[PDB]
Amino acid sequence: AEDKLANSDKLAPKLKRELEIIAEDGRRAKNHLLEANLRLVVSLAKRYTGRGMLFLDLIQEGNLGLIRAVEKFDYTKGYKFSTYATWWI
DNA sequence: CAAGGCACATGACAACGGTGTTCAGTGCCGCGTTGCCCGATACCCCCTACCCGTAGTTGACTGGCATCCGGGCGCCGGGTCGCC
Repeated sequence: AEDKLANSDKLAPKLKRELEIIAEDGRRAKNHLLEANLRLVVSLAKRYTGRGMLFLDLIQEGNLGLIRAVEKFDYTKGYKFSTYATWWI
């Protein structure tokens, strides 16, 4: 939807708003996924705590890795998101 | 006995002696004042070796940490909920 909106060719206004709405719903689902995986990322932050970096800082950096991973994740892989994410985390 | 005539020496007279200056010229023989000559030195090039940053890696793997009491001591000062 956002790809089609990004193109310069003219689209109908109602169709453009529908595409924007679908992209917004995708954004909402993205944040749903991130909040779901917050627990995994804090677990992996535990896994590297106590090495001179504050635990919440490690959590935040892992969260950066998490947003990267979701930005690079899709169902085309026949695996759960948990297995794929942990590498990027 | 006085006056006039000859010896030696004498007031100056220059010119040599010997030696000290003079402006004069030209060198004599030590410092320099500069053209080379090289020699080294900064400064472009090419090559590759290695430091450092970026980007993947798919069974599954979904909430942690150990705190903290034997100050001690008092006050300020505010909050905080009972009180009637």
